[PDB]
Amino acid sequence: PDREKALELAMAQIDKNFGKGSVMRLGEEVRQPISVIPTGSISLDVALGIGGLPRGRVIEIYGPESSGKTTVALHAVANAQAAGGIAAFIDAEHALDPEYAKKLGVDTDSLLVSQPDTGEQALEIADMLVRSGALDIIVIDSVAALVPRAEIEGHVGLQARLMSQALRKMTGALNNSGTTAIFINNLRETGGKALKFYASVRLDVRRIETLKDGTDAVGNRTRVKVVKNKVSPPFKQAEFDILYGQGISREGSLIDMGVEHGFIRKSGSWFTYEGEQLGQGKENARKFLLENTDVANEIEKKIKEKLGI
Ligand SMILES: Nc1ncnc2c1ncn2[C@H]1C[C@H](O)[C@@H](COP(=O)(O)OP(=O)(O)OP(=O)(O)O)O1
Repeated sequence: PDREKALELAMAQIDKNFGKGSVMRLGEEVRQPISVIPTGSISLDVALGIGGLPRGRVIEIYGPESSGKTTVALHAVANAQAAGGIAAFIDAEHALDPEYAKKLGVDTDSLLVSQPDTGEQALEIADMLVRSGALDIIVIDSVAALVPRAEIEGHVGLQARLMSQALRKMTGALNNSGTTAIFINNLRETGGKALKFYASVRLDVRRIETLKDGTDAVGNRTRVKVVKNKVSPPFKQAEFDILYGQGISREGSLIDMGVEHGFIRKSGSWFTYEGEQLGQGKENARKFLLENTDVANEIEKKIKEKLGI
């Protein structure tokens, strides 16, 4: 009684019992469900397997201070908006900057922003906003800031239940609503034990290295390791460039990928897309595509095919 056919026989018994991707073969490039939201990072998009954050899924983006977490999230908001979506930001950090947001594609003016007082009020006005079935994406700034009713008033219990409760009720909510929920986490190098088991995707955003280009510093090179993923196979990672005051670099992203995929070449550190050269050094080819969007288009259109959709 053949293993191969005796494995899938039962391995299939599992999905049917515990969900879609409860058991995946790290090798499979399967792709049966989409309605995903581009993260504006072609590299991270593919690393996700479904070319973006699955909608209707609770997502967690954790990492140290100044890693790129929120930038990605706002980048998520930018797209879900630019496609006729309604985005809500449950600010509890009071740090969000419109000026930087708007410069990334966020229709600030028409962005719902609620500034809770208690961790409970936050998780409510959020779970409640989700139920209205109007939102497409909702991101919550600072899982840390979500402090309970008391504490704010006066070991003795924990907030980590405040998360299990609202998450229990809210996880099933956005499930049949199609509203993807981003939760932003932080520095340790609590309630994070409940979210770690609900998120259908959990990204680990660490700032791999500092971008310079001969002046002071512009942005940073960020690396993201999708450690949990129930839509596609996990453990894949991606890198990209985040320029100070401009966001993620689509242009420079097309290059990193362009070459890693053999569409552009590198003789003497001189990037060139078949026949016509771009320039020496990366920060210069980035400045090349930054002007001619046609040449960058076909390059974006060539990589779009080379991989899953
Ligand atoms: N308001 C802004 N104006 C200009 N550049 C900014 C602004 N906010 C952030 N940046 C740039 C410089 C930061 O080094 C870079 C990455 O920061 P961010 O992507 O905000 O990190 P982060 O999201 O991991 O930190 P946090 O824990 O607060 O979410 O974005």
